[PDB]
Order: sequence, then C-alpha cells, then structure tokens
Amino acid sequence: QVLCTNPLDIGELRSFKSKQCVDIVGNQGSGNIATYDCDGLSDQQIIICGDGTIRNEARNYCFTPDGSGNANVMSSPCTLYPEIPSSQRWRQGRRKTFTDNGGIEQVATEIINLASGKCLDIEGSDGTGDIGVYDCQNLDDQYFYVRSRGPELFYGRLRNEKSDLCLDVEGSDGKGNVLMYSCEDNLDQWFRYYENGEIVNAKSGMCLDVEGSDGSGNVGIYRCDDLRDQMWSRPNAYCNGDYCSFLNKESNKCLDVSGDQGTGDVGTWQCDGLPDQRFKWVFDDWEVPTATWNMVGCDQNGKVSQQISNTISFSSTVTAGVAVEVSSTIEKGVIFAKATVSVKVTASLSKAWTNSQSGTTAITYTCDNYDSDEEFTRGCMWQLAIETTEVKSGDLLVWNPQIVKCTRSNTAPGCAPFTKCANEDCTFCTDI
Ligand SMILES: [Ca+2]
Ligand SMILES: [Ca+2]
Ligand SMILES: [Ca+2]
Ligand SMILES: [Ca+2]
Ligand SMILES: [Ca+2]
Ligand SMILES: [Cl-]
Ligand SMILES: [Mg+2]
Ligand SMILES: [Mg+2]
Repeated sequence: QVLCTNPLDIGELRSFKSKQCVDIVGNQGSGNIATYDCDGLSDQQIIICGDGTIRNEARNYCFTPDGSGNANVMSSPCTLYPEIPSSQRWRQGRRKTFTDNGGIEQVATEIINLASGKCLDIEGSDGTGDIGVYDCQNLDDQYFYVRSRGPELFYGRLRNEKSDLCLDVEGSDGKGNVLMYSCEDNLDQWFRYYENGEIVNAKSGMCLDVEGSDGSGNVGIYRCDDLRDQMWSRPNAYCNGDYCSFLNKESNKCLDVSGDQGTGDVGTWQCDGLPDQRFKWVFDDWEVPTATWNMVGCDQNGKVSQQISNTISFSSTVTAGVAVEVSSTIEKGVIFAKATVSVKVTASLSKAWTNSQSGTTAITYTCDNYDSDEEFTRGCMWQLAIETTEVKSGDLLVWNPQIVKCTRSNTAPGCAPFTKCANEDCTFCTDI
C-alpha cells in the first residue's frame, strides 16, 4: 500500500495523560516523534491506517520503532515489500472513554506494536517527552486518542447585524488581530464552529481567541490551545432570528465590536443586547453529500490490481474557496446507506478532501487482503465516491479519492469510508 488507501481516522493524536499532541520534529513529517503543543501543521495530522500503519499528512511515512524491544519511535519510510512488516503495524488495546474539557466524548486506547506486543509510550509518567515503545503497564500515558471536536455546528462568514461587515483577520494569512471588514471572497473570513466551542479560521486553522486566558479583552486568531477562553457558546436566548451572540465560556462576555456602529476592532465585552453583538453565518447551500462505492475491478480466482487516481469532477474550477466550502459541507454530515455517519467519519472525510487538492497522484493498488483482514483470494476492488450539489447552480460535484475497499463480494461494501468491514463480504462493520 504505497498510500494509505483504507484509512480509519485522520486527526491529532493526543496523549490521554497530558493532552499534548504526538508530534514529528519540525514540519516535514519525517524524523523523531515526541510530545509537543498542538500547532495545526500537517505533520500532526495523524493517519490511522487500516493496514496497521500510522502515517501523517505532511509526508507518507510510518511510525516505526528504531530496533527491537524497548526502542525509540520515529516517522520513517514505510516498508512495503514483501509485505508491511509487523514492526510498522499497530493495533488498539484496552479502551478508556472520557469527556474532555470541551465537553466532547473521546475514546482513548493503548496502541500496541504487532511485532513486539509493546505499547506506544511516553517517557516517564506525566505524558510529556520522547515517544517510543515499552512494556504495557496500564498507566494513563500509554493511552492515546484521536481528538474529536464533536460535530461541526455551523460555518461560513460571520456578518454583523448592525454594520453588515464580516469578521476578518488583519492581513490575509488568517493570523493575528480580528476586526470588522467588508464581506469578501477571502478565505480568512471563513470560520467553522464545533460542539467543543472552538471557532476555527479556515486560512490558518487557528482559533478565535481572547488575549490571555480569562476571556476578557482583545479578540484575534491564535494557536488553538484547548483553553476555555477559546470556547464559545451561541445560545438561543441571545439570537434574533439567524443573527446570534457568541458568549465566551470563560468570561461569559459577548463577542463585541468597539462602540455601537459595528465597524471597528473586535474583542469581548459585557453583553448588552445591541445589534453589533450579533452575527449571522453566511454560506452557500450545498446538498448533504452521499457516499457510495464504485466497482474498479473483480477477479474471481485471484487478486485484483488496478490503477487508482484521486479525481474530482465539477463543472467549474475548484478554487481554494470551493474547497473550503465543500470541506465544511462534508464535515456537517454525510449519508451512507440511508444513514448518517459518525463524527470521526465526517471529520476524516473533510480532512481527506482538503488534502486531495494536489492532483491525481495515481498509484497501482493491489488487493492483498480483504478489508476485514484475511488474505484476498478472489473478489472485487471498490473506490469511494462522494457526491454533492451546489444548490444555487445545481452543479453536481463528484469526488473519487484514493480510498478503497477490497471485498469477497460483487455487492458493494456495506460500510462507510473510515469504518472497517467486519467480514470478507463486508456486510457489517466495526470501527464506526
Ligand atoms: Ca512538528
Ligand atoms: Ca511511560
Ligand atoms: Ca484579512
Ligand atoms: Ca487566549
Ligand atoms: Ca459594542
Ligand atoms: Cl488573562
Ligand atoms: Mg521518539
Ligand atoms: Mg481584535
């Protein structure tokens, strides 16, 4: 598997103990792995692969123990032949569920190496430091979760009820002070708002933040830091139709524009019920996307192999702006087999879409195993299709990522992308 074609999850991998991110040194996706602050870079977007590997979005490299026994873990080239070695494959062990400080239900597990049976481990017991593998000893620092933000609640530009101006970040890179500006087709005016309270800027991937930690003062976009002053509520009681206030969870103050004309600098201030403290989400309507599987090929008496490409079909240019809009739409909800999918499936699909704007990156893929894990002796290869329609134009968008399932059946997989076929024919699912 040159690329991870059967991912189960994409996101930050967090220590249960410290809540720090599992980090590759620098930003290139290769090198030593240790804990660090979560910095929004693509190397900290970890890919939990169905083949047992753990990869990342910065570089197509694998979490790898440096030697046998207790050993350091680094991001290095995935070994593919004659097979991926058990040393670069991992499984989930025991689980812990918990509610994090943002109110999200998370699931942490042990991450166990298949060769040694040792646990992914952080030096010591505080959940900070160098990451390697070590005997499993049940402590919190050997539990890891892929961070869920919870559902994406809303998204788009935030337009002020008083002025009709939009939240904007100084400059164009999505970082720094937030103030009011004319609503335009700039990426840094687009935000996504989650159940965990975060309001995340599309340009920078950084969070709507109050200076310091007490929730009182100037508002800007700064590194998402998991603190309560970066959590926002949008209570029905403070709404006027689709224009609503945003109350800071730490201070209980309103997102506010200086004075009362809705034209100046943005911070938090005592709520006062005035129109300049209310904002509407402005976005174009796209239909709820649907996921299906397309047959690539079948071989009834051996392995199926075929070239697979990441393709996007759309009547117009998929600009940076279209891409952000489609990512937002996907994350809000997807239908598979007439049903909604879990938050991790939509979060991961939206991330895969964002990370699929670099071309076809064609590869040859061979079904060596059924999606359920057994050796592939016959069956079909299936490629994902995500379809949505922009409502104002009626233009259908079809995205075919390099996300595949190998099954024993001529019937399409009964499992959504980012979930695992439980049996060879793929009629039910695990890891949902
Ligand atoms: Ca890094
Ligand atoms: Ca330890
Ligand atoms: Ca700007
Ligand atoms: Ca802050
Ligand atoms: Ca004001
Ligand atoms: Cl403070
Ligand atoms: Mg390390
Ligand atoms: Mg400001």
